[PDB]
Amino acid sequence: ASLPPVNTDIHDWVKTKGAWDKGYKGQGKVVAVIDTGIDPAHQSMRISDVSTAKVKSKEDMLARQKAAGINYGSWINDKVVFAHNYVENSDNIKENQKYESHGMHVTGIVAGNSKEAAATGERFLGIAPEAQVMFMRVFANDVMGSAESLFIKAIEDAVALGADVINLSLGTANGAQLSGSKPLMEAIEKAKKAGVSVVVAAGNERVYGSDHDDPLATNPDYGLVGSPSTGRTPTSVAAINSKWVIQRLMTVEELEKRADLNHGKAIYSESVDFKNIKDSLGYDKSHQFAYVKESTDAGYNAQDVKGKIALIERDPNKTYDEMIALAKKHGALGVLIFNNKPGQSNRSMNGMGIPSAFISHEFGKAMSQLNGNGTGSLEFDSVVSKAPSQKGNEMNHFSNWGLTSDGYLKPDITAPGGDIYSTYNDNHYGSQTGTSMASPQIAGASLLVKQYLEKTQPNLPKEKIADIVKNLLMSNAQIHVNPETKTTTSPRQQGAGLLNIDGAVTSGLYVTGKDNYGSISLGNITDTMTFDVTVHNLSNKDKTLRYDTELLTDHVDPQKGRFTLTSRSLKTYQGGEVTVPANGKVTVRVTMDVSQFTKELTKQMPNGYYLEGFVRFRDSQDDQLNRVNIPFVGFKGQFENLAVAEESIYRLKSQGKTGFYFDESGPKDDIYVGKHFTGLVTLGSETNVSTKTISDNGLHTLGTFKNADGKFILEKNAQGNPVLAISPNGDNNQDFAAFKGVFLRKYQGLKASVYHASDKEHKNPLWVSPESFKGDKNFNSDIRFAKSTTLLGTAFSGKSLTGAELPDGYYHYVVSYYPDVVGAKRQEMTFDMILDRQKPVLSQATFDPETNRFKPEPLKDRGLAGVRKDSVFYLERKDNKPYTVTINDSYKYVSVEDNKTFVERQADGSFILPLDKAKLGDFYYMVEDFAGNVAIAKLGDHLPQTLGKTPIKLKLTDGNYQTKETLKDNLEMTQSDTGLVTNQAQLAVVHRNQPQSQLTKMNQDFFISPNEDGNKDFVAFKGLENNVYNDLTVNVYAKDDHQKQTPIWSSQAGAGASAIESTAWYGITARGSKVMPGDYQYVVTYRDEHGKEHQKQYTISVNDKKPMITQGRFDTINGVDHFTPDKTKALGSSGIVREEVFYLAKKNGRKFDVTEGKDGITVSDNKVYIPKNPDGSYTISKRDGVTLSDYYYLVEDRAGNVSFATLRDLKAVGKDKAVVNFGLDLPVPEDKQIVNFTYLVRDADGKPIENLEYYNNSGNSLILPYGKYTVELLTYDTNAAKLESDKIVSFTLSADNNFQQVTFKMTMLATSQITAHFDHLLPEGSRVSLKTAQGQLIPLEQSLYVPKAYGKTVQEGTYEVVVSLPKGYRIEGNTKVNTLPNEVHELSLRLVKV
Ligand SMILES: [Ca+2]
Ligand SMILES: [Ca+2]
Ligand SMILES: [Ca+2]
Ligand SMILES: [Ca+2]
Ligand SMILES: [Ca+2]
Ligand SMILES: [Ca+2]
Ligand SMILES: [Ca+2]
Ligand SMILES: [Ca+2]
Ligand SMILES: [Ca+2]
Ligand SMILES: [Ca+2]
Ligand SMILES: [Cl-]
Ligand SMILES: [Mg+2]
Repeated sequence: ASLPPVNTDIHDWVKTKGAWDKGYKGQGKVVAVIDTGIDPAHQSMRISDVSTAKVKSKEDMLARQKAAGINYGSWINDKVVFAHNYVENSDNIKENQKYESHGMHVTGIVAGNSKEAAATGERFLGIAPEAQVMFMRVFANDVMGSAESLFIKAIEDAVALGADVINLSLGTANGAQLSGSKPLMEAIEKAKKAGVSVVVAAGNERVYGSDHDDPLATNPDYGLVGSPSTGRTPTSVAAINSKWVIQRLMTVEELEKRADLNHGKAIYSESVDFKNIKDSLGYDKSHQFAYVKESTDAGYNAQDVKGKIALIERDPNKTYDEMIALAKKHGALGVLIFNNKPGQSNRSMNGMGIPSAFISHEFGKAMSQLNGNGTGSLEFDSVVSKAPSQKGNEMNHFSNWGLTSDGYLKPDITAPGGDIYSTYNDNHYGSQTGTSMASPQIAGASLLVKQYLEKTQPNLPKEKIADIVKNLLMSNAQIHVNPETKTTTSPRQQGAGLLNIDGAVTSGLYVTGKDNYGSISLGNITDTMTFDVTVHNLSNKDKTLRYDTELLTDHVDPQKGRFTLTSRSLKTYQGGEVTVPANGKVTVRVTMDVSQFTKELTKQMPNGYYLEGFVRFRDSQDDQLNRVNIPFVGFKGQFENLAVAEESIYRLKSQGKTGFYFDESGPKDDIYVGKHFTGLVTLGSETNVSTKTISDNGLHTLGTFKNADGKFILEKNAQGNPVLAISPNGDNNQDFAAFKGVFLRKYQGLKASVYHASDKEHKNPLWVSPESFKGDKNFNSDIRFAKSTTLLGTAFSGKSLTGAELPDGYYHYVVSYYPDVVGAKRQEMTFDMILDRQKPVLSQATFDPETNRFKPEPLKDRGLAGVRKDSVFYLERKDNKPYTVTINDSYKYVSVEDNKTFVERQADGSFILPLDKAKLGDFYYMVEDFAGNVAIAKLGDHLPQTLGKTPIKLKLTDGNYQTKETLKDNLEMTQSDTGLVTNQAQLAVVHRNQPQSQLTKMNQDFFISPNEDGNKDFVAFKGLENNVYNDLTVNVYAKDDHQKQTPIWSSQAGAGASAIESTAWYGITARGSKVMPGDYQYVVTYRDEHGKEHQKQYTISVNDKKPMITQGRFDTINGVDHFTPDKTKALGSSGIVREEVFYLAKKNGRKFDVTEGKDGITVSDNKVYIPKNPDGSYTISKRDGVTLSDYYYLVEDRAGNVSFATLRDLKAVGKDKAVVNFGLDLPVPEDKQIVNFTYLVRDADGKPIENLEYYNNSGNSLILPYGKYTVELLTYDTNAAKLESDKIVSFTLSADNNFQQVTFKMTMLATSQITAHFDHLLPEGSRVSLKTAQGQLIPLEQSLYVPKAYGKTVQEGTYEVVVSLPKGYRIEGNTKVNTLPNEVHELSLRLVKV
């Protein structure tokens, strides 16, 4: 034919045609695209001449599938020769959106091959139009736990069926190169060895803080490159913006003759919120407009109010809505805001509170339309046009940057990802932006460089080939120059440069540093950079090249102290010439003294800076052919040791500074707990004098207190300092303190320790958090990404490693951690901390009867916290009672507080009491310390009845209004009883208040469920009332410890047979960790009056699993619904001991109710019970106001675990239907568990079941007809847990077994870090390994940034550092370590010679 022309907007730039014209189009290669969707009907989806393809027919395929075990997924046509949906286990591979399919677009880019024209009039091709496509539909739901296993099957399938390259969009911000998820890394190594190029988008988060503000110059570790592409084997791809852009434009023909404005044709950007221009003004219809100066009202009133689309420049003060709305007010019809900054890329507003005028941003100050001076006409194109782009040849804003988390240079290379036009569904095309557009450009190009290498170097093995495909692509790339600043683009942003395909299949040169890689990561840099660059020549003629090295660093806006993410050029240090043998290599030695720049740069980057850049090679004769180059980066400083956390908001405020994400709005020194800072947090709860407080107040920043307005304020003591103090007394007011961090770098090994503050060197921990934590920097790339993280696992509560109470005193609470670089130093951060459990001093005061002046003694605390506030209040009666009860009808919540009203405090320290407003003696005086201890005297308590007189001295004592609740006792012990006691409470069903609990005897069913639900949470011992129990100890022993010799929890000193709490075991170790389900020996020992030793032994069982309610039966009897639950079994620890049917009656409009008992207020569900009939049915009756979803069935096991279901939910099961439920069986507490996993159920022929119905609102419980089935575990968090039982389980539903329980038994995974640190660098030829318990070797390799150190992350276990060592050498030091979970273990080892 005479075919439409090809769009070379991208090919001209990346120089594709230099490869096409040498016969490299992808013919007989295959790209495996792992991604979201694909339409293989698309006209683009085409091969020319199947005869030359890798796979020549639908049968060549079924011949490849069975060949390697793939029993699933079809061949579709000559182009898309394999496709399987790995999420469903489906062959539904096409997405259904607005034709907008991501994976469609990606495939268009790598291998589109259309003959037809898109809407421009051109036809579009990929980099490899003649390559074949296998598509793996693979994508992630949170609901899975980990989609990784799916990606690995797609990778392994792709390899097996014979791909040449794989294209992944997959990414996890702040990847490491050496420690990504190992199952996925190894899958990738496996493709490399099969000669597969693994090409991965680098991510779209850009850099730390990117949704907030540019990064502080004290924080150079701002990189965020993706978790798989950051690995050494993949090719990791950054994105540049296309120079040409295909969009609907706007045209004023009255500006046709301005050729620098694309002939009167503008790029307009409406806000992502609204986008109302097409639907409100309509394409292809012409409208008036009128320049408005000044978006006030003045500006010629409203000339642009008749029909004119209003045209206004941006007022950087007035907001986008103060503008659109003010225009719509004057009659707008729709407004254009044209940019105030000249030459700038159309700011993105979003901004849509009060739009409704149909608005857009017109390109720049440029495109100020001033024809006939304000008046003009304009229309909106309905078809897309080619336009110069307002941001072409710029790095795309969001391409990931920086180094990998562990210090390596990535990404590797750049390609066009901004505004790329490619294929959508249903013969549509569209344009779309991101680093995963750039990635298929490079996937395509490595198709072609592979074709080449295969023709031109046929003696290259599978294993070596993908690594050379990469090294050519990089080394031949065009080093990009930032156009706004005229400086080389950072290699941390652009990699080895912009893609140059021709260069790569033409020059036959590539470059390599010492590490045999197309880029160079030097580690730390010290006043002298020396390194070895190596050029390689695949030609059999030869090349002579002249070279020179440009050295860069990061520019810093000195007004702001923030990186600008642009590079400044230091010095193009000069090189030389060298000649590169045919089929050989030559090595040159670059050397630069940078001593010169240290002072100027250390001044603006006090924690160090990057020294990076390129080494350029040109042909010595003609400097435009044989252009190749290598990137490098080092760190002037100690990259491994950069601060991991931002400094504490305390220290920063104290030195006039602020947090990177800290919102300083509000009253001076407000630290509301929802802001973002490093700090400590604690729980508060109010003190009430007229009723028992029934709920706490939530977390607040420790050291802050509500001021009059209820904002929480960092108060200072007399010396002008905040006070970090907790009062671990049981009252839930500041009883604990926990670390909250704003993390700057990825952290690992994080724990909390408490030392006595006179233990200055932190050598004797008194308490350590039971676990250790690890996590990500708070990079905040958009709203979904936390600006701070709270680690409640670091809660300290004044108990020690033993559970003993640590005395009131002055301690250091030390949070320690490590960055993710081997060899780094442990970073501590210290909080001075008071343990004070003592209320302030209530002495006496001077009341004078006619000045009405109450003045108390000056304020004195007991303990170190210090008095913080002085108060007087009375209880204003209201609805006749001194407190108000408040029922949050929507959250089903009740709260109660005093009607406290406060008397102002005159500056001299006293109070003028309003006795018009209540009696003296109904006023309370209150003194609070900084730890939360609260003293309150009711001053009437010590009033003389001689009221009116002359000034009297009044005695004040505390009323113990702030105390810890205590549990209702009521119990009388006979000698019959065991001695054991536990607690009893019902489970709320509607209200979310804490149900009333009270003590109960325990003379059977020795089983507890430590879940803090009120019911059987502990085992305490209570003695006969007149018996004596001297020296009373409880110890708990594991079942292994049959000699009862090493306790795992013991009563603290001073426990007594009648203080129950002192004796209560809550299934917890001495450290306060929940014990595992199992049996334990609870041993009570005491001496009586006579000194005879007594011991009472009991076997307690711990188990907190909720019971599983099965669907029962329903029958109609005398016209009334009858419910018959299935027979519960009673076989111990889980057997049912309580069975209820009830319903909730509405009263006062709701289903719960408040009752004002003698102590205080209590909340209950309006429960009404249904007698069990003698046939085991319950009669579910008529009852005005009550529907079947108001009737419940409830069960309790011997442990006190409770479950319930509405009868509506149980009745949704047909009478012929059965129910199967799937779950995981982990040997840990319910709060320590995965719940996330997906599964496939197949019917008796192997067909996936369709049209799912769920049982009792659980997506792990299905309603199915009777039959044979199988279930297969699809996904689960494989970093957290290992499957142990069968992955496929067969089961049969039937009217007898109409409820099946299928569980996948699992074990749980725990890692540790090990670092071996040496004295002096080890001699050449030494090898370091970890030797495992079974005798195997785990090789370690030198740390880049810390070369005396070798480390790895391992499975929790016992290891020994073995070292191989030549000549006469020896290692001394402890080489053995028993790792702990999430811990970091350092072995300092010593190298010795003679
Ligand atoms: Ca196409
Ligand atoms: Ca408080
Ligand atoms: Ca307290
Ligand atoms: Ca070390
Ligand atoms: Ca105190
Ligand atoms: Ca107060
Ligand atoms: Ca319980
Ligand atoms: Ca289906
Ligand atoms: Ca160092
Ligand atoms: Ca463990
Ligand atoms: Cl922004
Ligand atoms: Mg912005």
